[PDB]
Amino acid sequence: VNWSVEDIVKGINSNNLESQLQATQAARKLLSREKQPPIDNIIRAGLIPKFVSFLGKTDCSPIQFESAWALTNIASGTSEQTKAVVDGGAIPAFISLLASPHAHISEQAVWALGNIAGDGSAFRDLVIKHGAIDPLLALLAVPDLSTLACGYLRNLTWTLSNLCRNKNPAPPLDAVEQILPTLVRLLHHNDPEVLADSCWAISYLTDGPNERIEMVVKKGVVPQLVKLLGATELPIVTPALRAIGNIVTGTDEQTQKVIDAGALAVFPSLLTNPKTNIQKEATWTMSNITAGRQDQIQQVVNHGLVPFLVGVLSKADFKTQKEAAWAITNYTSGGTVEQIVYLVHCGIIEPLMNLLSAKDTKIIQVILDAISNIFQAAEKLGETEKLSIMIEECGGLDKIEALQRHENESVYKASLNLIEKYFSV
Ligand SMILES: CNCc1cccc(-c2cccnc2)c1
Repeated sequence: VNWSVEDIVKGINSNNLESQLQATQAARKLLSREKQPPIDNIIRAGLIPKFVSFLGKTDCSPIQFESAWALTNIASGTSEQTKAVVDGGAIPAFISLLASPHAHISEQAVWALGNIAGDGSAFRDLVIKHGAIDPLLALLAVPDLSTLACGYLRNLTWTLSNLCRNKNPAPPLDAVEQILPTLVRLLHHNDPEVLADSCWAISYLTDGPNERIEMVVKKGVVPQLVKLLGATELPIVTPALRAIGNIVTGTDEQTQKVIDAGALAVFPSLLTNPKTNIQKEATWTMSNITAGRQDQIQQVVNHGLVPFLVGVLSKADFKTQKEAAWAITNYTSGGTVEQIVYLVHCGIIEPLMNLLSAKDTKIIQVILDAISNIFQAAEKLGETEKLSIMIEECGGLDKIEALQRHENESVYKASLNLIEKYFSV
């Protein structure tokens, strides 16, 4: 404990496997240090090539383990540092070690690959090209997952989620297809961490174009996502909500699967969740669902979710309120006249008008857009007057006319539009 770099270098350069082993172990402990671990000094000393060569000493499993751990400590730092480990030839060496008869050594290799793949798209794809996926999946090829050591199972799930991570580009379609069945199995495993990381992996794969959303949804995971959406553990709910949120940016049939799985019955509690980001992401998800078909809007109505949207619009973090505004504009643009009537009876007008005094230019356009849609529904019933009166009684015109002095063009036109058509002669 507490060796200098000079001494580690000296032991590692000796012609003595045991001396090298003690020095490597000393290096790992130094790199394990919590405050200010001298990763850059270790790299500057030229130790990484030597650590990588110790990975192949199949005759001396303890120096395999120490250098794996030392190297993983470097690889779990910055991108330059991870680059240094990769530049040392570590990826093939680590993939070879997945096959090691020592679980401790196999596990380090899993964690190493996880940190390398997790650093970015190019390294993720490099790990895949070196053929990491097959021996990783082979480590989970048992009849029942419960028979694997918990920490072992957690490390493998974490590493697979990293192979699913990042965009531009997203992972190769072939690799996603190869990984997905094991992922679906992990998503049914009873361990909070395995579930959380499985959820993350799904949320990564669903974060893109509808074809990738489809690859996931064809595998029947949506009912399991909805169940996880109801969990007590925030670290499961958070990625499950993200995945559900991604899926409803897809086609109407993809969205409908989310509704069919019973997802909307969880949203009264999500739209009032004490954690700001859950509530934000729930309202975003709602805005994509109110942008769907009229029968899908009708299910939002039937689950009693409209009062909850009115509530979030009335009081919430501003970014959440911005999402609720979108949910409303999407609802009003695609909704039937009866569905828009119902929205106004729930009390949408007053908190809609109040958000017109926000100095965020975009929410103003969104709200004015929704007001226009509601008037068009009112035009079909001849309640245009009652609507104008109602808007005027909560202070709507004060906010709408003051928006004519607004130094943004798109706002002013649509602002003046309204004052003219529904508040004149
Ligand atoms: C014309 N499409 C409108 C639409 C559909 C679906 C979602 C959103 C959205 C835009 C910005 C923030 N949140 C949600 C907007």
